[PDB]
Amino acid sequence: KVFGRCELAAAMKRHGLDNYRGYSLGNWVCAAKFESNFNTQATNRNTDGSTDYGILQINSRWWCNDGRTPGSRNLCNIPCSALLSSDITASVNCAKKIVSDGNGMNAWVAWRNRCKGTDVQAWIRGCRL
Ligand SMILES: [Cl-]
Ligand SMILES: [Cl-]
Ligand code: NA
Repeated sequence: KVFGRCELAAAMKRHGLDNYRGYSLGNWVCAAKFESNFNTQATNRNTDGSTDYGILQINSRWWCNDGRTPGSRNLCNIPCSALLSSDITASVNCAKKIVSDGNGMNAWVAWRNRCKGTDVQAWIRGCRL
């Protein structure tokens, strides 16, 4: 599923992401835009053989099991394919665990490079929340 911007903002808000660990809704929408272009089916292979999955590009080395990342952990206790669903529930619940692990949203390289320190409220502007 390819979300609209306001559609994703509303779905993330309903799943508890607005101000989660102090990160306003605009940060999460900005991250999803540059991680996946709002596409729940996005995958990308990394150099170490891990793969990033879904609308927030969650990495198989630490967070989900894809059966092909040897010596990886599965800290969200899900198959990585669950992160590709049109229902973002699994991605959001895993994201909540990642952002809580000490490094905040710096875990997402696109957020660090393209959202951090910008006017992220622009990403939810005009949406009916
Ligand atoms: Cl915001
Ligand atoms: Cl933080
Ligand atoms: Na894994």
